[PDB]
Amino acid sequence: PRGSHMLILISPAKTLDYQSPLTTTRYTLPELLDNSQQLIHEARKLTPPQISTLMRISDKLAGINAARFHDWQPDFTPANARQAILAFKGDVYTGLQAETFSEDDFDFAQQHLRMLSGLYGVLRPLDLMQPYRLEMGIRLENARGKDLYQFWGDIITNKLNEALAAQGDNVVINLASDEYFKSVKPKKLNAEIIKPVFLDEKNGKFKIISFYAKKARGLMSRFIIENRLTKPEQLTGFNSEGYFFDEDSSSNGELVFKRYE
Ligand SMILES: [Cl-]
Ligand SMILES: [Cl-]
Repeated sequence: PRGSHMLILISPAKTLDYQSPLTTTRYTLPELLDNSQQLIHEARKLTPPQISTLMRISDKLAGINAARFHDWQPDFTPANARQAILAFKGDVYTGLQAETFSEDDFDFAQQHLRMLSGLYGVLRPLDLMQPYRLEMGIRLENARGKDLYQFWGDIITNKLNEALAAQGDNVVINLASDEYFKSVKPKKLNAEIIKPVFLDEKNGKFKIISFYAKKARGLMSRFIIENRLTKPEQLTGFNSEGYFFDEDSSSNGELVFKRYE
């Protein structure tokens, strides 16, 4: 893989959509399914009551997810799976708004965007995925350890490095939640890390407000893709929905964007 000099990382989503019209029919296949299969083997051992307490979800949703683990099999097709960038729904994906992407937009995203995933490890935008719930921070015991950080080890970082240029200045734009970015090993990552941070106002102070911040990470992802950005300095132009760059508040690889109420 050639890789590129700019890679965006975002979180996955809990809500999945396999019924809306496909915005593109082009797809690829996830590259870490041998690992995924091992996790499915463990996940299948859980009863629905165990899923409900472990994942803190309703009995009904635990049942649905028990069935998903039972039903999962690695021969992915459009009849049984959907591209990750289309399947995921939630605040990040509302900001990203992939349903308005052109085929060229999808090609740029396929080169420059990756979703982290408890089950799949690393997803490309066009990678088909079968439905699941397995959040990265879940304490699922496995052959390699007591949780998914121990399971994935350096694998996720190594896969991201494959998508980065072998030499030259690379940047990884961390637009993922800490739960997911914890699966990446910065000392082993072949890139500078830049973390755009979105702060909203409250009582004269600026703070991370989760529902706003998730949508903002999506808006920024879309900004980068739509404008085909190549360099870190270009990210400071982001101003969607009232955010503005704050240079003085930005250090240590954070790029801070503030927004008034
Ligand atoms: Cl659905
Ligand atoms: Cl997020």
